Amino acid sequence: SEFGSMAGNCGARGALSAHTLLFDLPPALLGELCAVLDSCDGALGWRGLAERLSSSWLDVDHIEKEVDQGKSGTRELLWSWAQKNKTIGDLLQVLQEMGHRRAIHLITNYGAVLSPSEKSYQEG
Repeated sequence: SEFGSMAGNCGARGALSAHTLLFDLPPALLGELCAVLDSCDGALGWRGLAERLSSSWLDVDHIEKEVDQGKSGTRELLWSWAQKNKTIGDLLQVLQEMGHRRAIHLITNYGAVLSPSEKSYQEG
C-alpha cells in the first residue's frame, strides 16, 4: 500500500476561525498548514515541517500516503498525538526556519492576547 494512489482532498479556511479549539488551535496552525501546504509542490515542502522535527524515520513513508488526503507532512505530524497537540509558538520556530511566508500571514489569526498559554515556571 506504500506509494499508492487515492482520492479525498478537502479542507476549510477563511477570515473567521472555524478550527478554534484548545487542543486544535485556530486555522493559524492546523487549518492553514494542512490546507495551504497541501497544494505545495516543493516550494515549501510538505514534509519540510515534519522533517525538521524528525519525530520518526518511517514517518516519511506515510507522508506520501496522506498527501492526497489533505496533507501528511504537517497534518500527520500534528495528528500524531490527538488532533494537533501543539501550539502556534512551537510551530512558528519551525515555520521561520523553512520560510513559510503564507503561514506567517495566517499565524496572526491565533492572537497575542487571551491565548491558551502558560509560563510553566512554577514548582510545587
